Amino acid sequence: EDLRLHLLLNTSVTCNDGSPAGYYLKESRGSRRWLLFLEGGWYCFNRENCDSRYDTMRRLMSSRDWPRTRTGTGILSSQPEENPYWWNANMVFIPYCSSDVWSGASSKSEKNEYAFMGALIIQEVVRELLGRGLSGAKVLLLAGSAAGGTGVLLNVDRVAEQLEKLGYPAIQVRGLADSGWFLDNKQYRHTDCVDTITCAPTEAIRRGIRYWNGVVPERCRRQFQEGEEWNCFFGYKVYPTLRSPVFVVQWLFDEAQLTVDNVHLTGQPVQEGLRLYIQNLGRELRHTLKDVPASFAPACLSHEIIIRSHWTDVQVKGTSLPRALHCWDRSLHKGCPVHLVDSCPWPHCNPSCPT
Amino acid sequence: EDLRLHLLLNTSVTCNDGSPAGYYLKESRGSRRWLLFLEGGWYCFNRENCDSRYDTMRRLMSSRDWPRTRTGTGILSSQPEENPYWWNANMVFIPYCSSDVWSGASSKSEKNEYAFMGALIIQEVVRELLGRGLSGAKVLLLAGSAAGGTGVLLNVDRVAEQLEKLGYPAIQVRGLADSGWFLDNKQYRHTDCVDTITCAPTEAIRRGIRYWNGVVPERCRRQFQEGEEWNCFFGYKVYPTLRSPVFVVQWLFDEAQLTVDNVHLTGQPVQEGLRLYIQNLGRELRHTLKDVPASFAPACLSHEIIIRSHWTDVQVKGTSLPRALHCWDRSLHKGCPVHLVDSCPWPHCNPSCPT
Ligand SMILES: *[C@@H]1O[C@H](CO)[C@@H](O)[C@H](O)[C@H]1NC(C)=O
Ligand SMILES: *[C@@H]1O[C@H](CO)[C@@H](O)[C@H](O)[C@H]1NC(C)=O
Ligand SMILES: [Cl-]
Ligand SMILES: [Cl-]
Ligand SMILES: [Cl-]
Ligand SMILES: [Cl-]
Ligand code: NA
Ligand code: NA
Ligand code: NA
Ligand code: NA
Repeated sequence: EDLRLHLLLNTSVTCNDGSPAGYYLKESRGSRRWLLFLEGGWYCFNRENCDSRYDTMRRLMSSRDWPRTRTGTGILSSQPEENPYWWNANMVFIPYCSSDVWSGASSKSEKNEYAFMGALIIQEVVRELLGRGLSGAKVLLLAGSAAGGTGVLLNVDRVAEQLEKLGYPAIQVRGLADSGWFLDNKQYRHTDCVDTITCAPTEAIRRGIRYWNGVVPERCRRQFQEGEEWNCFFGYKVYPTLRSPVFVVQWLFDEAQLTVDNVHLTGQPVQEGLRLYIQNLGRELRHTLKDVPASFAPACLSHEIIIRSHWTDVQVKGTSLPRALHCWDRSLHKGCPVHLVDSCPWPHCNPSCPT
Repeated sequence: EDLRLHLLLNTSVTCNDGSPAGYYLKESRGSRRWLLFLEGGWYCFNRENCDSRYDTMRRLMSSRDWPRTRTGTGILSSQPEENPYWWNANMVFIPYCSSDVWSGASSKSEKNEYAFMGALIIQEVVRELLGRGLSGAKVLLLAGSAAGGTGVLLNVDRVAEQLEKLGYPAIQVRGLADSGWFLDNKQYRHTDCVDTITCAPTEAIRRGIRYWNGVVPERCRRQFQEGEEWNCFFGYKVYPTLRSPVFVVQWLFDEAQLTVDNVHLTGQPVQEGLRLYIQNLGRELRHTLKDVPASFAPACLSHEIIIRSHWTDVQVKGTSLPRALHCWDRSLHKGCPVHLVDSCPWPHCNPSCPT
């Protein structure tokens, strides 16, 4: 009933500490649909901060204590009531143990404590799954939440290419990026960049990319000058050059965006300046989605949705996320919308927001 | 949420008493799948017996008191937990008001009290649905239980032809016949044919066909001599010449078959002769399904299944009916069986039978 853990067979490809990376799998032999989900969980952008992460959030840097099984939730649930359209898919959860926003593509240097291999983890999972049924797939949906969402944007075209090169051109590779669409904006009030809470988005990725030896998609890399590849971690910059179809799910007021912007909305009264900052951030997010054909962007203050059990409950313009996703799937193959962006100005202006 | 009643616009096509026939409809604009379900409810084969039926089961002869709405159940449910694969289909329930096993194709004669138009009801429903979305369909599944099941066998190729003639050759017409697969066998002990309870199966249909002016499929009609069209109401005789794919669901020990065979199994001890009769009936039913590629035939004493809420619960050889149906749908488009026939000798030898 649960997804079962498999540790990768390729010993070169590891979590930060060198323990084997892996994936959880629940096979569904009556379906040709595969859902490959990339876990989120922030990042670390220097050795001091990765050392702290290792001490406090070891599961995000090591496979040593991963459980043998995981129950799928939300889009990974095999229960029809929880996942009405896609419950019968082949379900894969790839734990995030690379701290690199799934962008690392090099073996560890002798001058590093940690290895940053997230892009290679994805590649190796895909290769091992080919011997487990993925060879027969019709659709491979690379999905992800938060850092995993950004990971989808960074890896979907790599995966697409990989399957073609390996001899499986009929598998349709698509992406689903949830809560991974950020603005490289100015903080409301500044804090010096010392950790992931205090570091403005541009600065965090400029530092991170270098530390991780992170790679970005080739089609986006071209658009920016040498040393300016950090741009490609920002959805509105990377999205227009993608080859693969990607559906974008994004809360207009994402809690992680607010955190790195040094805004904390807790149900307190706010001053006009903060009001304006927050309203403008929602407008800016809307602006970036105007030409994204397949999107779901409710006016709520939240973070992540697709593996949450109550992902069926939020609606935009009268339509749920699972339905919008189904409509998109059909469009890629009347009364079935795929572009669903709220336009009201403040979080919870949509009555269906999670509470 | 419910299916809503529509009375047919074609005034020539009526229930037994001349009231308008009709259909219940729940549209699902995000699906190209249509389920058209034919209700069962025995038959009447002369005026005396139809008069009694009118007095005691008027709903089966008249639309006068039909409710404005009906909740879909089983395969007609829009609830994922109840109908895991096909909950999102366009749902149509066609009430049985013709008492003719859906075989009547003539206007009423002035020498009759009742009109027998069941084949024409189906045709007229299909024509009216074309203006309601069916024009866009990918799959039209003509399904039915008991008399409706036999109705599927009698009408599926007519429907197929009809859609082609009307200019919609891309719609894939298929059938699902539940509890409509009977043997034209000898009664265990004889009773004179005076009503539907006492009349042996051959005699019932020989009488009925004539009374109804019933029509049978052309491909089967050819196989039998003039006046021997009654043969075509028996699945094992009509099935081999069908053009359309038909999935057959049949309890090995169908309660209606036993009734017309003058057997009543109620959990009492039975004599060896009755034991042998019942065992042979199961063997015979098995024999008739050996070359039916898509079938689900559990060793249970029951009648009907596909619109029952607990249709998900019975299993044969480890597989449920909704799954077998999904596997068949995929086959028509490994680890996905479609031919599922029990081989044990007595009802309830399958532990999953309904209780
Ligand atoms: C092992 O992983 C590395 C990096 O992803 C890759 O280049 C190599 O092809 C893999 N080896 C095998 C045998 O799959
Ligand atoms: C009315 O129904 C009759 C019998 O089914 C049929 O022959 C005729 O074509 C129908 N008329 C219309 C206008 O659909
Ligand atoms: Cl299945
Ligand atoms: Cl390091
Ligand atoms: Cl839909
Ligand atoms: Cl009559
Ligand atoms: Na902050
Ligand atoms: Na709006
Ligand atoms: Na009887
Ligand atoms: Na068996």
